[PDB]
Amino acid sequence: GSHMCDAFVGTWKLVSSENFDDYMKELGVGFATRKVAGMAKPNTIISVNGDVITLKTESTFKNTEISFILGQEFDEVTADDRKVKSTITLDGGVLVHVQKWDGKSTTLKRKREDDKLVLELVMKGVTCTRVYERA
Ligand SMILES: O=C(O)c1c(N2CCCCC2)nc2c(Cl)cc(Cl)cc2c1-c1ccccc1
Repeated sequence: GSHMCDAFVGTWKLVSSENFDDYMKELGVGFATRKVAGMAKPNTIISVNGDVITLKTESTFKNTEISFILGQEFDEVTADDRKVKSTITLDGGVLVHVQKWDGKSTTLKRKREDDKLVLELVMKGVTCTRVYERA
């Protein structure tokens, strides 16, 4: 049967970024990591099996995979090596991903817009946009 998350399922390749260096800086990412991460064009497979959503990313920099159930907090190690407590929820048709660590929080929103998957990343005053197309 069909589900709301269906529009996210697929293979997505990064095409563009706005304010990513600023966002990483706000997170405390060091110079060299910012430069190397900022060059990459990662690919992410988003799949669903029952209630479990998996996000599998492959790139020249880091490979990551997370699996989760909507609304259920989980442990995540981010590409910049933060050890966070994450929760991913649907807000209408937007996936909202909150990461908490050391009393800090960042919010990552995934939305479908035209044929794209658009990510909005917010840390304190900084907003970054990452745009993906199907691969
Ligand atoms: O796009 C990502 O998967 C991703 C990412 N994103 C954040 C939004 C949701 C998906 C994961 N956040 C990053 C951060 Cl906060 C720091 C660094 Cl140093 C690298 C990344 C990368 C990243 C960047 C380049 C290659 C691999 C992962």
